Amino acid sequence: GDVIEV
Repeated sequence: GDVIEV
């Protein structure tokens, strides 16, 4: 899956 850091 993805790693999303915002």
